[PDB]
Amino acid sequence: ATIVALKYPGGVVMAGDRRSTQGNMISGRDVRKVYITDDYTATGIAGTAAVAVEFARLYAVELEHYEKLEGVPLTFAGKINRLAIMVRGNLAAAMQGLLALPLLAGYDIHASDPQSAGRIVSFDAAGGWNIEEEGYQAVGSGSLFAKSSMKKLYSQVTDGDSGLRVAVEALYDAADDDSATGGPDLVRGIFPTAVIIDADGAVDVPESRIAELARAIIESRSG
Amino acid sequence: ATIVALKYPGGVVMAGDRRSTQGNMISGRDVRKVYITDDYTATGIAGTAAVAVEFARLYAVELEHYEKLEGVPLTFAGKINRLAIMVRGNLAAAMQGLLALPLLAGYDIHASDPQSAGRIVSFDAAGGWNIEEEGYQAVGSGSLFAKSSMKKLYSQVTDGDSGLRVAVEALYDAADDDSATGGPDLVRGIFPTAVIIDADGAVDVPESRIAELARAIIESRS
Amino acid sequence: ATIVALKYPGGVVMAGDRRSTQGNMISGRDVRKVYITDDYTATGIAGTAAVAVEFARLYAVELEHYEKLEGVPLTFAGKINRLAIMVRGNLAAAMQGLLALPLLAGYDIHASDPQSAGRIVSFDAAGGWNIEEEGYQAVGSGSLFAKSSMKKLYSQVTDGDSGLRVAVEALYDAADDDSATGGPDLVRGIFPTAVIIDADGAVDVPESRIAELARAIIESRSG
Amino acid sequence: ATIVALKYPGGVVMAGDRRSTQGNMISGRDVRKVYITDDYTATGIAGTAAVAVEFARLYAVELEHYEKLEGVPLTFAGKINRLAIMVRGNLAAAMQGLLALPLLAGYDIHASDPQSAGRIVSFDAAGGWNIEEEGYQAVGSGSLFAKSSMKKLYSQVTDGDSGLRVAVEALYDAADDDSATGGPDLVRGIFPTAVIIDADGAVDVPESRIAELARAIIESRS
Amino acid sequence: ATIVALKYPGGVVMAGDRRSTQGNMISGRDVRKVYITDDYTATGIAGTAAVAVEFARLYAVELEHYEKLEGVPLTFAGKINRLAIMVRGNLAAAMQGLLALPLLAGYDIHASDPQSAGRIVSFDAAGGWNIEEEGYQAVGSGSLFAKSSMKKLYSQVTDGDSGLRVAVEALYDAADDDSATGGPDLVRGIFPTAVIIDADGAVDVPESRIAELARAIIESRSGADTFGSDGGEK
Amino acid sequence: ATIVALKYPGGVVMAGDRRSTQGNMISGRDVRKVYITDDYTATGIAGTAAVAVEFARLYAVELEHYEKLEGVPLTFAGKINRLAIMVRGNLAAAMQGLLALPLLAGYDIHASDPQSAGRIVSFDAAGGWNIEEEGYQAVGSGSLFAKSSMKKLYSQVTDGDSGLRVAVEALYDAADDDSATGGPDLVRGIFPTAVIIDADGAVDVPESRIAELARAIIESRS
Amino acid sequence: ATIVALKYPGGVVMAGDRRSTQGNMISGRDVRKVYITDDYTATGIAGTAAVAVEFARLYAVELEHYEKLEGVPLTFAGKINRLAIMVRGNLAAAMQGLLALPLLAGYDIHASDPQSAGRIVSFDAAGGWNIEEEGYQAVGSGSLFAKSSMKKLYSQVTDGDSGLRVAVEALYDAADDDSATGGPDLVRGIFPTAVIIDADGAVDVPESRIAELARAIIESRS
Amino acid sequence: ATIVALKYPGGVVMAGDRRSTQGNMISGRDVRKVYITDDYTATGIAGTAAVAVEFARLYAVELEHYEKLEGVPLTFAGKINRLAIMVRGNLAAAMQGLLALPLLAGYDIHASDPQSAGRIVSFDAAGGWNIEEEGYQAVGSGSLFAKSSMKKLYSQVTDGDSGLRVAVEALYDAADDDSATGGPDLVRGIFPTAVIIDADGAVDVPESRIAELARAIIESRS
Amino acid sequence: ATIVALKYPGGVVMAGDRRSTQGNMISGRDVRKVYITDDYTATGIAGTAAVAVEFARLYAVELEHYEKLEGVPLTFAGKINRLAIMVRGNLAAAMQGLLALPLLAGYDIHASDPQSAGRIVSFDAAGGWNIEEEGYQAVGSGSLFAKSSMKKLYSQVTDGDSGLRVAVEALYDAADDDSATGGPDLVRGIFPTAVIIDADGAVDVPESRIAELARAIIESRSGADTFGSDGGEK
Repeated sequence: ATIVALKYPGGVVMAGDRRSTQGNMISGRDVRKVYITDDYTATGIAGTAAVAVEFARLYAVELEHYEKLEGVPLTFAGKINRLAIMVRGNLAAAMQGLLALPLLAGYDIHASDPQSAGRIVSFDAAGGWNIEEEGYQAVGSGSLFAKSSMKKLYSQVTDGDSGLRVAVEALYDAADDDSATGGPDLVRGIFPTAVIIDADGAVDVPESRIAELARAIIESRSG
Repeated sequence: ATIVALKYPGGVVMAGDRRSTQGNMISGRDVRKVYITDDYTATGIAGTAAVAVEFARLYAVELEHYEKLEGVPLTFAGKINRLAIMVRGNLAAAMQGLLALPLLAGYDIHASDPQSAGRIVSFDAAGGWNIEEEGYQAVGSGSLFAKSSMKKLYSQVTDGDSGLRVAVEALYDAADDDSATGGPDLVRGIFPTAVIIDADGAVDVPESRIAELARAIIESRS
Repeated sequence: ATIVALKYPGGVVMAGDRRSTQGNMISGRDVRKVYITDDYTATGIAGTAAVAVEFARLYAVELEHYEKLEGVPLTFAGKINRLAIMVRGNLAAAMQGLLALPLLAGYDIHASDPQSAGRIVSFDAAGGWNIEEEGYQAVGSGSLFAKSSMKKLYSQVTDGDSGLRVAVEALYDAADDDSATGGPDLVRGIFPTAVIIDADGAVDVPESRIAELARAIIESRSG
Repeated sequence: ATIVALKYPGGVVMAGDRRSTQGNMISGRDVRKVYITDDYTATGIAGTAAVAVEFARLYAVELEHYEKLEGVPLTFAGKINRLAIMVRGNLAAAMQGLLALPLLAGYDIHASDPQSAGRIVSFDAAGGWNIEEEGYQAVGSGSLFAKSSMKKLYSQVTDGDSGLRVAVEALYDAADDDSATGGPDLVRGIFPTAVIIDADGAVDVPESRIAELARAIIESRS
Repeated sequence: ATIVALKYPGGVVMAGDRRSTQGNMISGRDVRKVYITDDYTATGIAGTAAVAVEFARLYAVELEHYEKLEGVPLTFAGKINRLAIMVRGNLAAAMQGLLALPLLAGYDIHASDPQSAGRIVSFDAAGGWNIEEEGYQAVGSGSLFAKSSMKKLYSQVTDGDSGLRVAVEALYDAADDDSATGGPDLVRGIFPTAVIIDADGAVDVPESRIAELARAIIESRSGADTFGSDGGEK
Repeated sequence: ATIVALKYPGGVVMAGDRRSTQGNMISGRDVRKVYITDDYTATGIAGTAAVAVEFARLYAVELEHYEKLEGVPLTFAGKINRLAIMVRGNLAAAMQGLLALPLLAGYDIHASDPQSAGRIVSFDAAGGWNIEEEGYQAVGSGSLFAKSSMKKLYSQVTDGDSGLRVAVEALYDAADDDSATGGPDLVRGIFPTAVIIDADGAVDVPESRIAELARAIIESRS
Repeated sequence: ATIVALKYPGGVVMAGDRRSTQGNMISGRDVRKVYITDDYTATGIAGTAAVAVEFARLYAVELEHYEKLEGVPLTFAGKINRLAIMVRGNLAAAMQGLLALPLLAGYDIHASDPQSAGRIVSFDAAGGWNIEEEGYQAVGSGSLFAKSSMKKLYSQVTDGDSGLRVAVEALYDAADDDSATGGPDLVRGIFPTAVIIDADGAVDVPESRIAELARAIIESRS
Repeated sequence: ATIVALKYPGGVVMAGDRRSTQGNMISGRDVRKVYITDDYTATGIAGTAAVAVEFARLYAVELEHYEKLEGVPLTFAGKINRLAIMVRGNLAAAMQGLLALPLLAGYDIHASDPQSAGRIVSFDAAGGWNIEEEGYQAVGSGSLFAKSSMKKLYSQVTDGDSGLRVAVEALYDAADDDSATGGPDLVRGIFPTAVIIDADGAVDVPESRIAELARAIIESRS
Repeated sequence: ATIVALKYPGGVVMAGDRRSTQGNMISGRDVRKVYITDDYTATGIAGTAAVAVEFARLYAVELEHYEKLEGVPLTFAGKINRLAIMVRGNLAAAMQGLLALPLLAGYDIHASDPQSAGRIVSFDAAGGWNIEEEGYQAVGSGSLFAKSSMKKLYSQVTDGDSGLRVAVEALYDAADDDSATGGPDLVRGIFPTAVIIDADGAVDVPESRIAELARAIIESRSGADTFGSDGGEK
C-alpha cells in the first residue's frame, strides 16, 4: 500500500493505489484507500484493512456528529486532535498486529491566506501528529520511494493539475520498486484513486483523468 | 519465483520468470533462473538465490566431470540421483532458511519411444524425487497457480510451439495472482526465459519469440 | 472444506462440498455448509464446525429479529456490517484455534439494475469485508484450486444453470487436489449442496440436478 | 499411506496404496511403495518418502551384496536382522521428523512346512521387530482400519487369489475412513500395487487383476 | 472406555463397557456409563469419570426441570442443543484435562415414520454436534475398533435383539485391542451394560441377556479360532 | 509387563507374561520375555522391547564367548558383573526413554549347599545389582502386585511344581490389577512362559503344563 | 554509511561518504570506505568497520597473489567469484552481528565494446551476487535514498565528470534523509571520496574536484 | 534531541534543537521542543514526541486551570510538584518505551533577590526533581556534550544575550557529536528555538537573532 | 578509568588516572595503566584489569621479539596491525565481560615531517582501528568528559609542557563528572601517570611536574568558583 499527498497553490491532492495483499498473494485489485471524510478533508489510511475502514467510517461519523450538535464544524486543529486520540486508542491492538496509520489532507477555510490553506498531517503509532511544512508526504510500504520521487518532481507542482500528475507518477515509482504497491493495471483498467481539495470543497477525481495521466507516464518512460 | 516445465509430443520445455525480491522490495528485474546443465537437461531452481546459482553451477560441473572421466554421459537415472544427493546435502541449511528446490527437465536419448522421451523430475527439501506423469510440473511461490492453469490449458499442447505458449501463459497467471512472481515487463522489455530440449539437444528460446507470445496473451485478456 | 460462489446474469449461485475431517480421519460425509439465512441471502461458513453452525444460526436469528422489530428487512450493506461485527467478535477465540470464515451471497432487491443485483462478500479473521467485483470467489482449504478453475471457466457462465455447472466443477477440482475437500461420492450418492438466488428468492437446489451434473463431469474427464 | 500384508495357504501377498501428501495437499497420485528386494522378499515402507525409497534401495543392495560375496543368500533371520539394524540407525533422524517404518514379507524356502513358510515381520522406530502370528499386518496412517477390516475378512482367505482380494478390500476400507490413503481412482485408472511371493519367488501382480478386484468391491458396496 | 450405539428397525440400542483405569492400574470393574436420562433418551459419557457422572446428573435434572415448568417435554432438537451448550461450557476445564465427551441416543415420538424414529448424536469438545445417519457410532478410547467392527456387522441388524448382539460384540473387539476397555469378565460375572429405546420408552437390559450373548460371542470366537489358522499354521 | 522369579528347594523358576503395548493399544499377544542365556542362567527383561531383546542376545553371546576362549564358564559373580556393566552402559538411553531392566535367575553349581544354590539378582537403571534374599523377585509394571502376592503364597512353595504354580498365580494377580500385563488368554490358548533351572540345567516348561495350572487357578477363583 | 557506483559512457565511478557511528554517536569524521583493490577494480564495503577493512585488504592481497603466481590477472568473472566466496565465508559472523557487504566496481579490459566495459556487482550476506544492468548501485543505510535519487538524475550522465557530479549528489541526498550518512562538512573541509576507473586504470579523484562539485550542489539547493 | 538551559544575571534562557528521528531516518526538521507554559515558566521536553507534546499541553492547561479557580497563580514549588506527579504518572508507559523527560525553567517573582530569581529544575523517570544550583543543565541524547561545553563557556555569561550565545553554541556541539541532534541547517534556514525569561515574563526569541548567533559560531570555528 | 592522549608540536603525550574499582568499592588507589611498550610507543588499556595488564605485557614481548629476530623494529603500521590482531583475539572473552580496549601512542621516526610525526590510534572491541586526526583521543568510563574537555582546551597546546597540562586537566574533568575515575589525591599524594614521547624516545614524566600541575589546576578551579555565582547567587 502507498498513499501520497502534496500541496499545490490553492489546494491539496491526495492519491492512493489499489492493491491489497495477504502475504505474497494478491487478494484485491480495487481497494479504495482515500475517503472524503467531510466537505474539506480527505483521509487516507494504510495498514490492516479492517482497522483502516473502521477508522475512516468512525472518523467521518464523529466529525459530522459534532457539526450537528454545535451547528458549526470543528476547526482544523480539532479535527487533527480527534483523529490523533482515535489513533492513540488503537495502540494496544496495534502492538498486536492491527496497526493502521492515517494521513490527513485538508483545506482550512479559516486560514488567513487562501493560497496556502492546504494542510497535510501525518501520524505515527503513538498518536503523535505532525503538520507537514515541506509540501508533500506519503505513508505505506512504498512510502520511501514515493517521497524520494516527489522530492525530485515537486518543483513542477504549480496548480491542482500538475500536482495530480506528480502524485500519479510518485505512486508509479512506489509500485515500481515495492511489490505490495500495485501499478497502473492497463488490462483491467484499474488505476489509483485521487481526491482534490480547494476553496470549493473536496471532490473525487474522475477515473478517466487519472487514466490519461497514467498512460501518459508509461508512454513517457517506454521511450 | 515460479518455474514451469511441460512435456510436449517429442520434447520438453522449461520456462522461468525474472523477479527476485527481499521481502516486499523488488531487487532484481532480470535474473535468469533456468540453466542448461548439459546437452540434454535443464535445471530450474527456486529459493535462496545464492544456494540456487551454486547448485546449478556445481551440478553442471559434476555431470560434465564424470562424462570426461568415463567417456559417456550418465543415464538419466544417474543424473537424477546425483541431483537428489546434492539436494539432500543442503537439508541443514534449508532448515536454517537457505532452502533451494530444483526442477529437472531432460530428454532421454535412450528411451524407447522418442515421442515420450521427455522427462520431468521434482524434488523436495529432503532429497526425495518423483518422476512426473501428468505431463507438467512447477516450483516456487507461484507454482500452485501455474499448475492449476496448466491443468486446464494442457489439452492445447500439441508440439513445441503450442507447448511454449502454454508455458508462457501459465507463468502469466502465476504472476497475476502472486506478487513475488514478475510478469512480462512491457516497459523495460524483459520477458520470461525459456529452454527447449528435443532430440537435437537443448537450446535457449531467443527473446523475440517469448515477446510475441507474451503480447498475444496480453491482448487476449484485455 | 471448500465453498465456491459465483455471479451469473440475474442472480448468484453458492455451492459447498460435504466432508468434515478430524486431522487425517474422515469424520463426516454429509455436512451441509450452505444455509439460507433469509429470503435473499445464503451464507456458507468454513472452519471449526462448531463456530460455523453457530454463526449460521445466530446470524439468521439476528436478521429476522431486526425485520420483526422494524417491519422492514435490513438493506444489504447492513447485513454485511452485522456479519462483520459478529466475525470480529470471534477474533479472540479465533486466535486460539476456533476460526470460522464466512462467505455471503445475496441478491439486492433495491439494486438499480436487476441483472447485476447479485452480490458476493468475503470476510477475513479481523472482520474486514470485501464486496467482490470479479464475479466469483471461494473460501476453505481448497479455495485456491477452486478459484483457479473458476478463472478458466467463468467465461461459460451465462445464466443460473451454466453457473451451477461451473460451480460443481470447480468444487470437483478443489476436492481433486485437496484431501480435506470431498469429491462426489458415487457410491453413497452424496454430492455437494447448492443454493440459487435471484429476483424470486433463494431456493435450495434439488439433489438430482447436482447429481446429474456431477456424473456428467466425471464421465467427461474419464476419457 | 497404508500397506497390508497377509499370509495365505502357500504364500504371502503384500499390497500398498498410491497417494503421497504434503499436509492436506495431494502431491503424488502414483507412488509405488512396495518393492521386490529379492527373489523371496518384498518390502513396504511407510513414512517420509525420501527415507523410504532410500531404505528400500540400500537394503536390496546389501542383501544382494552378501549373496555375491558368500555364494548363498542369508537366512530369513539374517535378513530380518539387517533390516532391523538399518531401522535402528535412522532413529535420530526419525525423532527429527524423518521417520520410516518397514513391513517385510518373505517366503522362507528353508521352513519345514511349505504351506506355512510365509512370513510377515513388523518394525517400530526403535529397530525392534516382531514376527506376526495372527496372519496379517499393516503399516501407515490407515493401518488400524486395514487391520480391523482384515480381522473380519480373513476367514475367506483360502489361496493366492482370495488373499489378493482381501488385501485390496482392506486397502479400500483404509482409504474409506482416512483421507491420507488414496483409494482406487476409476477416472485416471490408478490402482493399488501388489506383490505375490510363493515357492517360485516374487512377482508383481499385473494391473488388470487389481482393476478387476477393485471394480468388484466397488460394485458390491453400491 | 468405549460406548457403542446403533439404530435398529423401530429403536436404538446403546451399550457400554465396565472398566475404569488410573493410568495403567485397573481401578474399577463395574462402572456404569450408560444412563437413562429420560423416558426416551439414554446418554453415554466417556472421559474423566467425575465430569462424566456430573454431566449425566445435571443433564437429567435440566430435562425434567423444563418438563415440569412447561408441562411438555422438549423436542429432540432442543435436548441436543442443551447438551451441546453444556459440553461447550466445559471446554475451559476440558483443555486443562477434565474432558468428557457424550453420546446421545434417543427415540423421537414426534418423528413422522415410527420405524426410523431412532436418533444418534455425537459431540466433540467444542460442543459441535452431529446427527448421525450411518446407523451407528462409538466414543471412547477403543472407539475406532468398535466402529470398524460394526461396519462389517451392521448388515445383520434386524430388530432390537440382533442389534443388541452386534453391540455386545463390537464392544468385545474394542476391549480386545484396547487395554483401557474391559472385556466380558467371566470370573466375576461382570458384563457391559445396555439400554434399549423404542416407542414404549427406554429400558435397561436385564443382565442375564447380555451375559448369554457374551458367552455366545466368546464360544464363537474360540471355535472360530480353533477352525482358523495363520496361513495354515496353528 | 511382569516377570517373576522364585527359588524353591533345589532350583529356581522364572516366568513372564506375553503382552506388549503401545499406550493403551495391545500390540503383541505372544512376545517371549524370558530367555535361556546359558545352561544355568535365564534372563528376563522388562521395558523397551528393542533394548530388551538386544540385551538378552548380546549377553548370551558374551557369556558363551568367554566360555569358548577360556575353556570354563565364568563364576556366577562374573556373570552378574558383566550384566551389570551392560545395564550401566544403557543408562544414557534409559534417561532418553529407552529403559530396559533385567532380572537374572541362575543355578550356582559351585555353591556349597545344593538345596540353596538357586540365585536371583535384580538390577536398577544405574547398573547396581542386588542378590535377593527373601526368596523371590519381580520386574515390570505389575511387579508390585506380583511381589505382594508371592509374599503371602510363598509358604506353599516346597518343590519345583508348587513353585511353578505360585509363579503362575503371582502373574495372574499382576495381570488382574494392571492392564499392561496380559493374563492367560483362554480364547487363543496363550499362556505365560516359564523356565526351570536346577542341578541339571535350564529347560523350558512345555506350554501344556502352564495351561493346566492356569486353568486350576481360574476355576479356583470362580 | 552509503556507497554509490554508476557506469558512464566509457568507465565507472564509485563514491562513498566519511562518517562512522556507534549508536547515535558520531565517532569518525574521515573514514575512507572505497579502496582501489587493483588497477581495474575498486571495492566499497558497508557494515562493521573491522570486517570491512579486513575484507578489502585480504581481497586485494589475493587478487595480486594469483596475478604474481600465474603471470596474468584473473578475468572479471574470477574476481567476482573470489569476492563472493569471502562474503559467503563471513556469513556465520554476519548472523552474530559482524555483517559486511561489498559493492564491486570494475572495468573489463576484455569486454567487446569499450564504451560499455564498465561493471557493477552487488552482493548479499549469503554470498550470492548480481551483475547490475540498470546502470547504478548503492549499499548502506542510505542506499535506498541514493538509488531513488540516481533513478531520476541518471539521464544527465554523459561522461566521466557528469557521472561524478551525479554520484556526489546521490550521496548528498542519502545524507539529507538519513542521519548515519555524513554530508559534505564545509566547516572542516571533509568531502566524500571517489574513485574513477576507465580504459587507463583506477585513479582517486583529487579532493579539490569533489569540493567544487559539493559546493555547487549546496548552493543550488539554497 | 537536546535541550539546554542556563541562568544569567536577571533571568534564564532555554534553547532546544529542531530535529526528530525514527531510528536512523530523519523524519522532521522543524519540531519545536520549548514551550511557554505560562507568563513566567518555559518547559522543554525530550523523548517520545507524542508523550512530549501531550505533557506540554496538559501541564499548561493545569497551571492556568488552578490560576482561574484560585485567582492567584501557583507558587513555583507547586508548579514543580505538579509536573513531577505528572512525570511519575507516566512511569508505567515510560518503562514500556514511551519515556518523556522534562526540563523546567522559570523566573520566580516572589523570590527575594530579583537578580537570582531564575530557576532550573530537572526531572528523572521516577518523578524525583532537583533544583539545579550550578547555573545550567541539559536533557536529551546529546545532553552530556552540551553540559561539557557549557562547563567551559559558562564564565562568559553576563546578561540575557551572552547567555543566548552560549546556549546556541552548546547546542551546536551537542549536534556536532550526536547524530540525533540537528545542527544549524543553513540551507533551509532552520535554527534552534529559544525562550528567554525575566522580570517582564517569558518571550520567544525572534528567529533572526538565533540565526545571527549561529552564523557567528560557524564563522568562528571555520 | 580514563586514559587521554594528545599530540603536540613535535611529540605525543599520554596520561592515565589511578583508581580501580569493583562495583561501588574503591579497590586500588595507585594502579598504573600506561606502559612504555618500546622506545617509541606507549599503550594505555582500559577495562578488565587482568586482560589489560596481559595485553600490555605480551604486546611488548612481541614487538621486541620481532626486533631481535629481524634486526629492525616493525614500522608503525606493523605495530598497529599486531595490536589489532591481539585485540580481535579477545573478542569472545570481551562478549563474556572480560573486555579490554587499548589506546596506542607512538612517535613515527620514519614520518616525513618531524613536527607531525606523533601518532594516536584507537581500537574497538572487534579489532578495527582508526588513526586519529583531530589531535587527541581518550578511552574508559570518563572518556566522553575528557574529550569534551580537550576539544575546548586544545588550542592552548603549543609544546610538551602545555600539552602535559592539558592532559592533566582533561583527566581532572573526567574524574570531576564520573565516580569510577580518580582525581589527584592531595592527601596521599597520588597523581595521574604520564608518558611523553618525542624524537628522543619515550620517558615517564617524573611525579613532581604532575604534582604541581594538578595543584595549579585545583587552585584555579577554587578561585574561579569563588568569582562565579549561580546567576547572581553564591
